[PDB]
Amino acid sequence: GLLNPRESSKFIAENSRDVFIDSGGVRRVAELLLAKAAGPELRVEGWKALHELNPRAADEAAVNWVFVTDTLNFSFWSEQDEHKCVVRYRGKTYSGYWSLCAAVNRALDEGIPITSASYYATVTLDQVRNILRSDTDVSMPLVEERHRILNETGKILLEKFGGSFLNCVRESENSAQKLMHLVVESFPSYRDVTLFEGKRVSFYKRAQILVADTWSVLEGKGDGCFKDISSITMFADYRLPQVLAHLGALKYSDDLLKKLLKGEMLSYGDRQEVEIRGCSLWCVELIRDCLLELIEQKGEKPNGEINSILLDYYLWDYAHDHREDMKGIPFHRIRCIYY
Ligand SMILES: Nc1nc2[nH]cc(CN[C@H]3C=C[C@H](O)[C@@H]3O)c2c(=O)[nH]1
Repeated sequence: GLLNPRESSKFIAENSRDVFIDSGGVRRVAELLLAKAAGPELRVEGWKALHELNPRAADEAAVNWVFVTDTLNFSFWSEQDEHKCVVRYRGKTYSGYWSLCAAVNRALDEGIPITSASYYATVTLDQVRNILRSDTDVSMPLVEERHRILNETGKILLEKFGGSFLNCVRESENSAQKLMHLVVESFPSYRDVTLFEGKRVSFYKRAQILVADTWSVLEGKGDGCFKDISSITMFADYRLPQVLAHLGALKYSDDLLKKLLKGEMLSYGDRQEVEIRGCSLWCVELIRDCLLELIEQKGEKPNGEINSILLDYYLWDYAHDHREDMKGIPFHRIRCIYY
């Protein structure tokens, strides 16, 4: 049956018709990452320290915060950049995924317990629209899907887990793989699985980022100490492929680039879609191996364990900060609940 994400990705990358991993671009990105390796952008602390919307505390509240956001961590792109969902929070302005986090903090500050399953298990579509309200005329995408998943997720947390994601965390016994597995098996919307060449492959974008984010928000300590944190892969979404294609690590075929430039919508499980995700996932594994080797070849001792989580976080932010520079190669478009 099921290949795990890393195995899935290797298999996809090796049998890919429309997407290509370019060793030269793998080298480049590794070296761009090397010069940054001592800075907060490739430390676990950077998750809090570079993102003011992320929770400060390492408590049950923060953990449940990470849960609700990674539960809804899918599909923020809009049809045009002039015409998107924006949320204002404490006099600052956020679009995309950050507009979700703003929306959450905004609700918490209003006093609505949006990070509590007791609440979001029975929250209405009308309430959800309210909480996620935009400050432009344009709504966040798939709000109906965000409502349905909240209700399903809340119920399951209240029934199986005492209404707290901290309980799920503790049950994983400091294993990131077990936490990822528990999540995938307990919460339907996280089942980020499809087909390729007649084998079941897995990506687990949201499940993996949820584990990474649990790790980050608890600062790699306590219930968020994970002995096996380096086993987590990148989180295969639509932005990380874009920024790997920009930097020269990923190459797309004529036909694929055709779709991307015209804004033609991909479907979840389309081969080309699957190939982009799988190749991206494997691409990052290769950049990580390159970087570690470069760090070795300069006879160094890093001050923290570099892993595929941290590279992903970095490259995602890079995506965000350098959007204008990437116009030339668009991100692939899809509407699904998985990313
Ligand atoms: N691949 C990927 N997909 C994603 N969707 C949403 C996020 C949001 N994560 C944020 C927290 C730390 C990261 O630097 C990023 O600012 C994300 C990602 O960090 N990576």
